[PDB]
Amino acid sequence: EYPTVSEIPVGEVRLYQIADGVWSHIATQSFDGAVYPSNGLIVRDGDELLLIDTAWGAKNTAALLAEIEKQIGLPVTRAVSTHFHDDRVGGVDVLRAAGVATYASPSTRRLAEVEGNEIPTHSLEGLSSSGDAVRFGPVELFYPGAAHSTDNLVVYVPSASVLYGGCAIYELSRTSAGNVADADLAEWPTSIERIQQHYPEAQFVIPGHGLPGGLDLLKHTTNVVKAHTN
Ligand SMILES: CC(=O)SC[C@@H](CCCCc1ccccc1)P(=O)(O)O
Ligand SMILES: [Zn+2]
Ligand SMILES: [Zn+2]
Repeated sequence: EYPTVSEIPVGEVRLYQIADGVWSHIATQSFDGAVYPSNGLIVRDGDELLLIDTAWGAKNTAALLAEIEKQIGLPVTRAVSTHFHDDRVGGVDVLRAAGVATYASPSTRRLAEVEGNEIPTHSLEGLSSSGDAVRFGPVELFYPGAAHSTDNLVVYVPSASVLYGGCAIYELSRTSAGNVADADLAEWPTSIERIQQHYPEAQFVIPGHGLPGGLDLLKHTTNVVKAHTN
């Protein structure tokens, strides 16, 4: 029932309802000769929608906006990118062209600029130290410390007990670290520990790629990272 990579041609986007007023969005994109699925989040914010992460590329993000208009019909008014790589900020220009106010931490904005990626317009203050959390409409943003990247944020929806880990959290079936180019393998288990401490009550955990699960994904990810380290 959760859509898989084989079911979503590149350029199409699926919406999956996780709880009332909470959806994931699922897209697919080419990376180094293979196509991968990728998740983001959509959260009802009163009469508006809060978007967490692009759909990995301009074309996919446009399809996401279209699918949202068709299936939900509320405007996306704000978007947060959880780190600076293309699967998270690629498409920010499309969001801005459609009237969406784009946000990310100062760190993410700077790293995106250096990388030559699209740059979210607005900075999110209050997230510069490991353990920092801030409220952002219907969600809490949390910086757990360096993991998949040094800037990676996670997102909690308190009304639904949904934890979106982004690329810091792996799906259960995944045994192999992916692109760990900007990763901090030594810090990553500690950062997961911070997430586990801060959100002990999470009922649903959404990884950056693949199938949703529960808090068991946190331990699974730590095991995989440590294996790539041992
Ligand atoms: C999310 C990651 O692991 S890094 C993001 C890169 C894409 C990563 C896809 C890696 C992957 C490998 C195996 C299964 C799922 C995803 P990009 O810099 O092109 O946005
Ligand atoms: Zn990344
Ligand atoms: Zn990713």
